[PDB]
Amino acid sequence: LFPATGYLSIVWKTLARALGLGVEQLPVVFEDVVLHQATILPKTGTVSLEVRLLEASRAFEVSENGNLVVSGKVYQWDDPDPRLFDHPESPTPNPTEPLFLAQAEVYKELRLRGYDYGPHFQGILEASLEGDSGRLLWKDNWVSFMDTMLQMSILGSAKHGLYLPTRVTAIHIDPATHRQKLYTLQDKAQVADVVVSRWLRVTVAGGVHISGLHTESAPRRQQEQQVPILEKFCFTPHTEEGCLSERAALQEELQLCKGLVQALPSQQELPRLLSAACRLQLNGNLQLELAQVLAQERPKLPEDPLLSGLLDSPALKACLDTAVENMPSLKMKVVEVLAGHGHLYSRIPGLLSPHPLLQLSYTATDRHPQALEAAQAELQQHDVAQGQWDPADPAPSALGSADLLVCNCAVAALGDPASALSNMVAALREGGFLLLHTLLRGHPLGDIVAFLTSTEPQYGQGILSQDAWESLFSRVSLRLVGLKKSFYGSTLFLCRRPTPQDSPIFLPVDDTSFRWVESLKGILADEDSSRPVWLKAINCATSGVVGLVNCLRREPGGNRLRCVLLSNLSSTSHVPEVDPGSAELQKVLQGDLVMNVYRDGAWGAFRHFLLEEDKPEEPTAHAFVSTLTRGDLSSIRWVCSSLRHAQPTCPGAQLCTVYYASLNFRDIMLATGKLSPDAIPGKWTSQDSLLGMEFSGRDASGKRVMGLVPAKGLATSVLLSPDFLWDVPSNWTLEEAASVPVVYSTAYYALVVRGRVRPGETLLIHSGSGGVGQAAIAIALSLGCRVFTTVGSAEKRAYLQARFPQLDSTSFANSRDTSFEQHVLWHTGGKGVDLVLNSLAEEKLQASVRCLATHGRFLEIGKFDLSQNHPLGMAIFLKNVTFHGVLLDAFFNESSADWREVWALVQAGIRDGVVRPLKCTVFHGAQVEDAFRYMAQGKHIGKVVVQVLAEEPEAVLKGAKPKLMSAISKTFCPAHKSYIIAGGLGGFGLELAQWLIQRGVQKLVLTSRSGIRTGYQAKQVRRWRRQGVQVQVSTSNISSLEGARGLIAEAAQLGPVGGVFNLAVVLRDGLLENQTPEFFQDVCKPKYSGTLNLDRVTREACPELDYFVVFSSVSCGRGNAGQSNYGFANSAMERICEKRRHEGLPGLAVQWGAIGDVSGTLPQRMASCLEVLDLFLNQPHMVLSSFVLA
Amino acid sequence: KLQASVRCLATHGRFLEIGKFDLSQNHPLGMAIFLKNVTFHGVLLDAF
Ligand SMILES: NC(=O)C1=CN([C@@H]2O[C@H](COP(=O)(O)OP(=O)(O)OC[C@H]3O[C@@H](n4cnc5c(N)ncnc54)[C@H](OP(=O)(O)O)[C@@H]3O)[C@@H](O)[C@H]2O)C=CC1
Ligand SMILES: NC(=O)C1=CN([C@@H]2O[C@H](COP(=O)(O)OP(=O)(O)OC[C@H]3O[C@@H](n4cnc5c(N)ncnc54)[C@H](OP(=O)(O)O)[C@@H]3O)[C@@H](O)[C@H]2O)C=CC1
Repeated sequence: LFPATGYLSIVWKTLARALGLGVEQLPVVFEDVVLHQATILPKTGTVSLEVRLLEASRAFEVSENGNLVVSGKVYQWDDPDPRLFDHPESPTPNPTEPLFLAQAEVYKELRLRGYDYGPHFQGILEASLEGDSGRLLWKDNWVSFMDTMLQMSILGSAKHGLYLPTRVTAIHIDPATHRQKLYTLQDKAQVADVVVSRWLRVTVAGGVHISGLHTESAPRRQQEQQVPILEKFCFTPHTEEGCLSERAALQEELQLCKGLVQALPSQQELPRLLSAACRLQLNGNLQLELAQVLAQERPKLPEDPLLSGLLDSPALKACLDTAVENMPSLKMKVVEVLAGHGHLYSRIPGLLSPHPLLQLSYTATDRHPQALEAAQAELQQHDVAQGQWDPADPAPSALGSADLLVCNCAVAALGDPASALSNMVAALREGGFLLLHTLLRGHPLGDIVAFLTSTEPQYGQGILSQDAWESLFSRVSLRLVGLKKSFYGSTLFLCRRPTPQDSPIFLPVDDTSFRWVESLKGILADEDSSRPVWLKAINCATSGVVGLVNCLRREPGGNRLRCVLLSNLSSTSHVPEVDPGSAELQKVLQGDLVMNVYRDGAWGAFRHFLLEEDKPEEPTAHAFVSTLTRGDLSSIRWVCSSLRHAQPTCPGAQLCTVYYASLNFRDIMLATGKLSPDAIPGKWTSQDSLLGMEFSGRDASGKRVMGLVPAKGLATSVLLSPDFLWDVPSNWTLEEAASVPVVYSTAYYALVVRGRVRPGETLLIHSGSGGVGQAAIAIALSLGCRVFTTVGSAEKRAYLQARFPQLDSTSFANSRDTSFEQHVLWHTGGKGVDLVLNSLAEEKLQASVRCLATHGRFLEIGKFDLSQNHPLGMAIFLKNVTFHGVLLDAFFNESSADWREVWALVQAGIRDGVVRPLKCTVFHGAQVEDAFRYMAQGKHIGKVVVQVLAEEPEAVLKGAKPKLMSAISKTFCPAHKSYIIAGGLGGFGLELAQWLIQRGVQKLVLTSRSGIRTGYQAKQVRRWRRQGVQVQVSTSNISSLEGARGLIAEAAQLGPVGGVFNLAVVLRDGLLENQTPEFFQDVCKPKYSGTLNLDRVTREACPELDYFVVFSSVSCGRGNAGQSNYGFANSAMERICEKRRHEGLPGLAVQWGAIGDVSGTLPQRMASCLEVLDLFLNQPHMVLSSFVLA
Repeated sequence: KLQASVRCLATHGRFLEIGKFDLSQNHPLGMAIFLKNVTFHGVLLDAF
């Protein structure tokens, strides 16, 4: 975006040229600068900005493509006053804080906010913590300097979000005093001192003086935001059976197929084929007639759920990951046989996308060129190649040796099992894999397919018994590493070509001293030897050997690494013996898999799976409507509410159940995104919903009440001060009462309190149909005034006429047009109207002002003109006119003593009968989006209310609890509980702490060996303490068990322990040869030992704990080079977390690819990281991962 | 100087104008001030 200071600079240069002076010779003054729009500089091309000056009026105007962009007033400064640039009195006389933000931290904070400034705009050398005074650079560029001024001004604002300048009351520039003020540091760099005075709304530095700067929140909505890949790190046995048993549709399909088979109906292709086969004849069915039939000639059998059920199940992903893992290289070569019918080419490439560094060379082969001729576009979109090899014959040299083979024999027909397997194993490289999908004979579905397809013997041959397949594998000297089996007899074979037998090394890796590193370091050094090196740990289930091998394999010589781990999550589970003579070790050796993990009577390895896309939901009593995507009504959905944790004792609390909640224009503007949430007065969390202003429901005591709330009133419960509650009259209905509060309260405040309306006066009430208009009309007629009202349409006119008989046909006008001015002036004899209640647009507003009579009073309740700061000719005040700015939002913040006046007025109106409920259209809670759309259309008359809960016949109900309801899950914390973040003063720790506080923690303990030693840390800590949070700094190591106990105890003082997070990390990078046992001890001490100490102490004395999060890294699992110790520590942490959950205790381990704001994966922005952390916290899996693919 | 006076106002403030120069000249007045609850009064004893 083009900086506003850029506009100022170009205007200044234009004025200097017009006067003939040079820029540095011309002290200029700006006034009433206004930025109507922001210009976006394109990457390629140029944008022309045109500046026109009106010398007579001292006005300028910048335009682009004939569109106004900037306007204001500019003129030469006749008599510069050096007194002007003297630094103002400091708002805080004595900060007395040696700490101060440096350049890096300043722009780190600004990046967190959303500002991304490059080197040329990084002009702030330092800034005081409060952000009031600092030092700026002077690179001889004016635009950079003034933009740095604006940056300094923005740095102090507590409000979050992205704010940009919109108006500047006045700017003074004096190059001479600027040159005088500049002074040099020790370096040759030139600097100037800046001072910001929020009290006087003035920013002064060098020879510049900005006053009255006004910044307006930007939407801050960027398209094409990063989309992280979410996965769950789950254990996976090598062999499984009944994989798809959970699915019902598959079972129903099986029932249908067997039913047709019985005695020799659905949309699925296979049941349709069976029905066709049985249709022609009940007995003696022709093989030809059943083989061919319309709606079956297509290769839609694979599309049948039964046949391709396993492929859709994760088993395919597990097998593919297993194949990829045991690759000496980082590149994979895969070939598909009979691809025309297999169609795996359309599926396999998609599954391997998550791997960041993997490079794939896929090639599809078929018996005949015409087969697979179709879908050539599908092949083209992927990196695949055509093929002609027919498996029966020996493989062509072109394919040669490939890492992996995929067959999909279940649908494709194989000429002969033995011959095809021989050809394949010939094609398969040494140590490669053969993925084979087939249907097992002797199973119900197997027998059913055997009865069918008898016409083609080749397919019949493909169907074989499980033991037959196993025997076939042995004959071709192929070893079955793993097997996946469906519940209906389908299966998925994964076989590996044996590698030349070699004597394997054995190295215990369970020593706590890490001295085994030297032993391993020596062995790997002997790169000449090709003997595989088998690391095996059996002493501890928490050994993180998995991460170690994952990292080591990348480093040179890592090809020889192979792991064997025994981790049982149940003590009762026995431990197999891994002695060389023991059978199990020999079996795993024959398999020759990199990862061999045994857990509770099963051999397997950890795998990555994409987790469910759906957002978790739970049944809750407290939930509030929210828009998950700002500006989209389609996203409106219910979310869990923080009200679950609340104190009923407090008299100010007065928690109330919600039955009907109304919608107002403000709610639509918020949902539509036309109104920024920050525009709502008050201190609001960044993540929250500000929908709904009024409601009506039963109090905690059951008494029916209607209430008014600043926001969050559209929910199943509201926390409200009793001052904002009225008792519903016995004759009203809770639905009716849902409309009275806001409209009547604002009408009374506008007329009686401010306008001081007297009986017999004259009024002009715009938008009579609207709720506020109806309330105002009802109030006025009671006094006995004469009313003029404007209505958009004829039906609204008729409705108002019916509702208010006293009102007359001459009391109407047209609102959408500006013709009412003539009508009012004519029917009033030209005198005008005493009182005006205006809520219309700029031109309508100007028209209304002319309607005022002498001693008139203008009541303004709109916002558009006020926000835009449109001018108002003051000549109207020559009469005794009084202009009122009426905002009801002020009461919710202060002046409650004043608010009681309006409360009494509304109560008196209610009891006297003046107050009448408006017409209501009811939408059920589940249809809230429909209500929003209907009100957005603008055809509604009266109010739109959402029936959150139906009213009971009883007048007063003892238990007013809301009915349980299902909504999206969110994370909130009780106020009384205490939370601990180990190493919370790091880059991630502080951001996580802030995120938690926004969830209402109120009691925090941050651990760090060094303690507060940076300006940013001190700034954040003091900011939090100002909000009332009880922050604490420990400096107690979690590595030492005594240290962990002390940390927990001191945390308990603030209150019961709620959650503990382990973000402590010390890293010592370097290749294995460089690593030494000391570095491993140092790296694992805060992460491995600390986690064990925290687990022990928490399980000992933290009964109320519910959150136990341990931050791991993607390097573990995925693998990375030169970070073996890091991977080991992370893997150990993950193992501890996995064990904890098995016992019912809470525990979580998160793997982050990279953090940007504070291995082929781009750094992830902090906002996305926190969102994903919330989602993870709400999920039940033991370990989760997140990263952004390059 | 009139513009300077407007800025000094606080929320719920009231502005009482008794000078008749700017009013007669019909000089502009930014309406953004009214966002803060504010009542701009045009005082003229002459009416009585
Ligand atoms: N103290 C304060 O600052 C407060 C201010 N207010 C203001 O009161 C005003 C009136 O609110 P209220 O009458 O309850 O609003 P409603 O939406 O209930 O009524 C809107 C009225 O104005 C017109 N209108 C407004 N918005 C739309 C729209 N999106 N689509 C179609 N027609 C629309 C309608 O047509 P038509 O007019 O043509 O018949 C209708 O008469 C608002 O401007 C609000 O900001 C309210 C309370 C507090
Ligand atoms: N890209 C990333 O940053 C990624 C982060 N992670 C993990 O996420 C977490 C957050 O990392 P992040 O905060 O960015 O990194 P930091 O390096 O900033 O975290 C280390 C912090 O912990 C403190 N600390 C060190 N030892 C201890 C100890 N024994 N007890 C208490 N505090 C201690 C350090 O202070 P001091 O040195 O003075 O003790 C420092 O403040 C870490 O667990 C990290 O491993 C993993 C994946 C990606």
